[PDB]
Amino acid sequence: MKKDETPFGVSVAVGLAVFACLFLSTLLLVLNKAGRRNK
Amino acid sequence: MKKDETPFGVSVAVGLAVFACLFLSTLLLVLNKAGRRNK
Repeated sequence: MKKDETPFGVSVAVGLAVFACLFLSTLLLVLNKAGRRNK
Repeated sequence: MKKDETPFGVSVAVGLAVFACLFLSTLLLVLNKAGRRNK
């Protein structure tokens, strides 16, 4: 429940986070909309 | 051809990577097919 939190690869955490953030945003909208949009 | 390679957030890089990996796998699959499935 309680642990440290030191800096480790900023550029890495930034990029990776952004990517993961999009993945969660896409799936979230997919379910909410419950309907894929065609061309 | 020659670059550094020091440790930086292992548990973080591992988890984040996995997440991003799945995101790319999903987009690649849907795009690869390039065709929506009807009822």
